[PDB]
This record gives sequence, structure tokens and C-alpha cells, in this order.
Amino acid sequence: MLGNLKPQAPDKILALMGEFRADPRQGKIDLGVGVYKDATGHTPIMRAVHAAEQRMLETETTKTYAGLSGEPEFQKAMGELILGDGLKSETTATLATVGGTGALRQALELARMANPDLRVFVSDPTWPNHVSIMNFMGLPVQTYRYFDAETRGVDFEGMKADLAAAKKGDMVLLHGCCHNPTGANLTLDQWAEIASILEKTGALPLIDLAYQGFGDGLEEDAAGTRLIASRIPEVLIAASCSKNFGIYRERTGCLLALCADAATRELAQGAMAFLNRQTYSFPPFHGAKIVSTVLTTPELRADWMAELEAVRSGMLRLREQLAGELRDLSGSDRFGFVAEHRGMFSRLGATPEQVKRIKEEFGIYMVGDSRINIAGLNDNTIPILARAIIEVGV
Amino acid sequence: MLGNLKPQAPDKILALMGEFGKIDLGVGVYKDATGHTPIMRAVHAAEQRMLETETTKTYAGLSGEPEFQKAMGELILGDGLKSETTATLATVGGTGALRQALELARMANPDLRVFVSDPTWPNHVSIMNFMGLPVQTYRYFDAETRGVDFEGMKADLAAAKKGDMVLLHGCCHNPTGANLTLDQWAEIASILEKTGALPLIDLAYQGFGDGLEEDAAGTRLIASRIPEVLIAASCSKNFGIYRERTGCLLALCADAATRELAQGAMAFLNRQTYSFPPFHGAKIVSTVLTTPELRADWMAELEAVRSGMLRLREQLAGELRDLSGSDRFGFVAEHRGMFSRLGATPEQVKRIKEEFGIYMVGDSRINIAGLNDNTIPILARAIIEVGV
Ligand SMILES: *Cc1c(COP(=O)(O)O)cnc(C)c1O
Ligand SMILES: *Cc1c(COP(=O)(O)O)cnc(C)c1O
Ligand SMILES: O=C(O)CCCc1cccs1
Ligand SMILES: O=C(O)CCCc1cccs1
Repeated sequence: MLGNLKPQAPDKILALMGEFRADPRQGKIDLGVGVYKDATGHTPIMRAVHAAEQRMLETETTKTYAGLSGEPEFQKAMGELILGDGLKSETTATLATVGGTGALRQALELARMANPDLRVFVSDPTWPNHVSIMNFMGLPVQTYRYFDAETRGVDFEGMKADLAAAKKGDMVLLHGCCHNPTGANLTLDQWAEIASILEKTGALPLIDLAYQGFGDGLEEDAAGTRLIASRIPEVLIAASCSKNFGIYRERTGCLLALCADAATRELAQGAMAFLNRQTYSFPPFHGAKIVSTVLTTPELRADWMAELEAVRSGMLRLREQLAGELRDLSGSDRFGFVAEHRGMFSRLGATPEQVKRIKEEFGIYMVGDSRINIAGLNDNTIPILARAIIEVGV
Repeated sequence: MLGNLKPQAPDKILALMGEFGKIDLGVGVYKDATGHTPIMRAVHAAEQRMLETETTKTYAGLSGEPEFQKAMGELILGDGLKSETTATLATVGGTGALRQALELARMANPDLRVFVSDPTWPNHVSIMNFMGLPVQTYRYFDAETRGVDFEGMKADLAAAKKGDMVLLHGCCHNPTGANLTLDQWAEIASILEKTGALPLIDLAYQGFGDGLEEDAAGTRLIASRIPEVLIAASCSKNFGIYRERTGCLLALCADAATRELAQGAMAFLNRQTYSFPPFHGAKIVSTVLTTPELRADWMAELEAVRSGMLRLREQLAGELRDLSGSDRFGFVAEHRGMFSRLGATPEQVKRIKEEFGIYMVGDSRINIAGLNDNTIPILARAIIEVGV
């Protein structure tokens, strides 16, 4: 029977890593990495996190089944970290998921459960996993203009025009901050306008928030999300803890469902818990317990925020440098967007041909769409990348 | 939009604990003499070693770590592990392994039906209902003898067709406590082979019946006869890591070509569901299994738990015979695993919970691990008073 299985395409990350590994070039560089890497090229375990695991090891007396939709401490701490004082517990449903991806999958299952004729609107471009899951679910997908290949910024007028075609009950997927893969983001004023279009169309916003604390700051990065929450009656937020906590493999995230009434909330929580139940019963405990420990323990929380800010500040300075080196070599602004972008990713606007030429002539590797990971740059690699970008004629 | 949501039915077994002198004989978790579910020594030691050895937490394998996958395959199939034709997938507990098993089978056969035992773990039917899969049942429990109705089981299983999936509990049958012998397993293998039915084995209590190796005996027999088989394994109970959510799906194929197919489709299933599987619990399992000293202590601790429960069952049967002189409740001693279904009806069950304060699943399923020297006489009395 299993022989009738259709061949499924690999993870691709492997192919990139295999091509790169095969490269005999002593000076090859890898900007395709999708995780944070420090100056030495490592993805360290944050101090606060290692401190939480030591504490957990000393306090946990059992490992019996716990909360089906997560532990109260985690749900509460997450909603506060995301919505801040605006957290309206009375109308908020929460679900511990298996990473932000689990949160996205559940959110989609929830919405479709409420509206079978659900349509999803995704940005152009967006994280490929978005489309993958949606295709796998057989949901209709529409695209809305977003990245401007010429300016490397947001084509807002285009986005508005396309979003204007959403109907009541449709879903609009928005990256809360640090757009992956582009790095081009919305201003708080652009968020206000998007909010108006959403109220007008009656479309349901789904926010993919996986990089809170990597853009302009913990609070600053949630500004757009908070604006949507306060003006839109129903909002779905899929949050991740893999990156801003550095616990990728622990698989920790959560689905937040903001509802109009308390009755509607009771409904949503019941459907979410039911969803977890029908997929894998209980969500993973370890990673979520680390997070709630860091956030509830003053000492740890303070250390986490400090370490996270150090990371953010570092990448931002890497942006300033690359843009400066590019300013000098080009003798023009052109590449100024590099310093204007936020997140650990940036789309250079290079064509596939140029990307291939950069790799062959300079040994630098990046995703085929010209996406580079800022964290992979340093005092030694920046001059090389700059020269390569200019040399290939981007 | 969310207002359209219809209310969903609660998990009965988990709701049971909601209504919780008080004697909990519900949820299938192991508990010691003082009513606690401890962390196993080896497990704790593994975590400490893990705390010192792990330097990063970056994304890892989409199908789980090679070490975990290998340790699990060896634990389950032993020397009958033909890696060349076996696909492995780390999952979110045994339930996760189950869900992925049904999804995989459905991709291969959009026209599949599932045969489940009467009775079976309620979560089996709920998941199948949710997926919209046709469910047929096969006789298994003999209501009067509290044993297996084997003739009835064979008759029903023979009605299966090529492409159908037969769900068999590998050992310690939840919720009955009744289990097939190795001679019955061979006969089942005969029926399956003839019909071309794909068996899905739910293995959640390996180590709680007669022993680690002995409890995998049936699964190994089917794996050696049937060319294609699916096994969903849970490490929740035998490792005492319930909340970590760790298990795995094994897809045994007739050849490496099909194996590469299943392996690819299995990984894809994780990617499109939650991306990567949870690492912590799987790391503990592989650490314990590949560290001779740890494996040794875990086997010993599990062994102790095993024999302990076995003794409790004997106490139950005994005390109960002192209250009748009849071998009516003898089945308690025969049943193997954590559970045992008494012949009590719902009314009787209620009388017990209300006028005796002892909470058991509404079908007479009791978790023997909940009993002890102090409560056995009380429970023995309870079911005698209520007359069952
Ligand atoms: C990382 C990421 C996620 C979620 O990652 P998880 O590893 O599942 O926590 C979701 N959306 C985007 C855009 C991401 O970059
Ligand atoms: C425990 C159990 C499972 C799976 O449990 P998980 O906590 O999801 O690992 C599956 N089937 C049966 C019969 C079980 O008792
Ligand atoms: O590089 C990125 O887009 C972030 C990596 C996140 C993930 C990749 C595959 C599954 S989750
Ligand atoms: O008690 C049982 O039947 C199994 C353990 C409890 C569980 C219910 C759902 C997933 S695990």
C-alpha cells in the first residue's frame, strides 16, 4: 500500500547545506543560515535559559500529564509579553503549541472550522512554509503586493489595493515585525491604515509573530500587533519562542485568539483544546516551562531582556556597517535600505542569475531569492559581501 | 467568524479527574504507594548529563535524531530491525505517532477503513471521527469471561479487505487488561496476510505486561510475517515522561525503494504540522538507551514497577475471594497491564463513585496502580456491596 505514496520534496535547507559543504573553497561564506549565529558562528543557549533549566531540574518532582492547552503560567506570561497591559483576559483564548509553526497550523484549522469557505491572503513574498501548509490543507490562497524590488521597501499602495478585495470571513496573514524574508516592515501609521481596511472588509487578521525583540525592541516590535488587537474585534496571533529565546529545537509557541465576547472566547478555547487533543493530545512541556520561568522570575527576565537587546543592537550595527561599506564602494545611497530593514533577514533584490554569479565568483552563499542572514556577517565578511554585490552589478 | 464555532465534546477520561476518602482509579499513569508519579532515576540522570553536554538548541532533524530513531527501533523490534526497509519519525507522543500513522495511510489509500477492537482506547475513535475515516469494530473483549473473544475476533478480522487498516494494541490492552497470547498472534498474522490488511500497532505500555522483550513479542511476530506494518510507540509511560511528549512512528516496508517513499512522506507530515518534533524527551530516551549504566537502572526500575503492580492484582483477587469464595473475580489476576475492566455496569459504577468515593472510568476500567494495601480491602468491599 505504502508504495502508492507520492514522492515528497525534501526540506531544501539540506540541499543548500550540501552544496555549501561540497564547496572546497577555503574562503566560502554562508548567508543562508536561518537561525541566529554569534561572531564565532555559534547558536548559543541564552544565559537565562540555561538558568531556568537548572532550576527546573531541581524543582520538578513529576512529569505526569499537565494542562491540555498549556499551563496557566505560560499562557498568562505569553499574553502579557505580547499584548502588554492591553491583555483582556476575559476575551482571550490561549493555546500552547508545538512551536510557532504549530500555532499557524492550529490557527488555520480553527478559522476553517468556523468558516469552511475561508480564503487566505498572504504577502508577496512570504515564508514558504505558509503556502506549504495552506496548500496541504487545500485552502484557496491569494497574494497581496508587499515587497518593492526596486526600492527594497513596502509597496503600501499596492498592498492596500489588493487587501481591499478581501471579503468578510477571509483571513489576512500579517507578519507582526521583522518580515521574513524581506526585512522590509510597516510603520505604525501604515498599521493604522491596514487596521481601517480590515474593519471595513471584515477580514480576520492572523499575525505571525516570531521575532519580537529582534527589530526595534520587545515593546516596539509588538506595537503593530497591539494596534490591531485594540481596534479589531477578532484577531488570531501565532507566536514563536524559538528565536527570541533561542530554544528552536524545544518547539515552543502559542496561539492567541482575541474574541469579541466572553461566550465566544469559551467557544474558541474549547475548539483549540479539542484541536491539540485530536493532533497529539498534550503540547510539549519543557520549552514552555523554561519561558514561563524566565518571564516570572525577575532576575532571569532582566538577564534575558539584556541578552536579547545585546543581540538586537549587534545586528543593527552590522546593518550600519554593511550599508556604510556599500555607500563607499557605490558612491551612492542605493543600498541604504540595508540599514532601514529590521529583523535578521534582508532581501538584496538580486536576481537568481546574480545570486549564482555571487556564489561562483565570490563563494558567498544565500537563498536563491537573494535573502541573507545579517547574523552571518562580521568585520571580516562585510567587505567581501559589499564588493561582491557591487561587482556582480546589483 | 469565531462565533460560528460549535461546542466540542470533552475528553471523558481527562474529565474524570475533574471530579477529584477520594480514590482515583482513572487516568492511566503509574503511581507509587504514596499516590505520586515519580521521575525515574535514569531519566533524572539523563537530564543532568544533558544539562552539561548540550551547547546549542538550533533546529535539528525533521524526523527526529538518528540516535533516537535507532534506539527506538532496536527497543521495539530488537534483532528483527531491518533498517534498510524501516522508516522512522519522531512525534509528539504516542498519540502524535497515531495521528501521523492515519495521515500517512490515508495518503497511500484515500479509500481506507479502520478496524478497531471492541472496546478500545476512546481517543482512537475520536481521532478517526475527526479525520472522517470509516471505522469498523472487531470483537475482542468477552464480557462474561473478561478474557478475549478470540473466535469472534478472527471472524470479524477475516471480513477485512486489502487496503484496510487493523489497529492492534501491542500489549497491555487499554481499557480491558485482556491480552492475546503468542499463539493467538500467529493466527492473527495468518488472517492479516491472507486479507492483505495493513496492521497498525499501538504500543504504549511495553514493559508493563510481562517484560520489555516479552511485551514486544507479538509486534515482532507480525513484523516478521507481514511485509508492511505501522507501529506507533509511546515513551510516556515506560519512561515516565508523560508531559515531554515523545514517541515515534515506525513504517516497515517490503523494500528500500518504498522505504524512501514513506520516510519522505513522514518527514513532510511533520513539516506541514508543526515543523520540528520536540527534542527534550527524545534526547532523554536515547541517552538512557545508549548509556549501558542508565539503561541498566531503567530496566531495573521498570521491572520493579511491573512486579509491584502484579502483586497488587494478586492482592485484589485474593481479598475479593475472601468476600465470596468464588473464582468470579479471578480475571483480575489474568489481566496484564495497568488496566482491568470489571463487569460493572454504569449504574453500579455510579453507586461506587457516589456511595464509596472511588472514581474509576465509567466502564469499570480501574488503574491497578491506584490501589494499595489500604484501599484494596475497601474497593474489594465496595464492588461486593454494590453486587457485580
Ligand atoms: C520561525 C518562524 C516561524 C515559527 O518557527 P517555529 O520554529 O515553529 O517556532 C513562523 N513564521 C516565521 C516567519 C518564522 O520565521
Ligand atoms: C498512553 C496511550 C497512548 C499515547 O499516549 P501519549 O501520551 O500520546 O504518548 C496511546 N494509546 C494508548 C492505549 C495509551 O494508553
Ligand atoms: O530561515 C527561516 O526562514 C527561519 C527558519 C525556520 C524554519 C525552517 C524550517 C522549519 S521552521
Ligand atoms: O488513561 C488512558 O487511557 C491513557 C492516558 C491518558 C491520556 C488521554 C489522552 C492522551 S493520554
